[PDB]
Amino acid sequence: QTMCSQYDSASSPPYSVNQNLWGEYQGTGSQCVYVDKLSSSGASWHTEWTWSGGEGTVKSYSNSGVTFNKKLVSDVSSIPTSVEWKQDNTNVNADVAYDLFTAANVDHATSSGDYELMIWLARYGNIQPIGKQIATATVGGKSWEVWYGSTTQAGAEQRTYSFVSESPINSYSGDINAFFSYLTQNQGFPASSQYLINLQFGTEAFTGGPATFTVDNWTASVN
Repeated sequence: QTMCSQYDSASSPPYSVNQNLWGEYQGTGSQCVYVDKLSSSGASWHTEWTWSGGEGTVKSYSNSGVTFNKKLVSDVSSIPTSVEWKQDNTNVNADVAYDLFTAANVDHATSSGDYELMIWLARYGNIQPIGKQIATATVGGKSWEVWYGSTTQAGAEQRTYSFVSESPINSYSGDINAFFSYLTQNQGFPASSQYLINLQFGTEAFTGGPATFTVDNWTASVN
């Protein structure tokens, strides 16, 4: 499947590959997502993009996602995931990251939440997470810079926690629940009153290109 319009999705329950150019009007360029292999066991895809203008603003977040029974973070047993990706052309402003949202209302829209947990496997150019660094933590046998900041739009505030690796991690696997556990015990995260409502992985593109982001394989589950 080749997807080049603003919003498109291809799915094979529980996996999906999504073209999402939500910040398209902030600049000039083009981007398509190509499904390489999509089945109930995992997703393989790539995206080629070129964006100019609106420096510092995200133009898109093409990604692969997984559907699951939404539940309280405190009730989550494990969130196993694995991925292998590659970036062709690093002279760009972009990041490679997992994006998870939680909300006090299980019926909350999945495009945002009360809290957002981001796990950056790579950072390119001059971009940086929202807020400021508040710690460095060891999660899953790896060291991460812990960033925290908030944003407000249309009357709703979103608190974002970002775990950033020092250098690119192209092959990664682990239990994402370990990050929630850290937040619950070390940053007062309200795990017993927040529902996990979305889990995605992809690349946020700001400016630069032509560039190609490739996901050789991606798996994820919420138990």
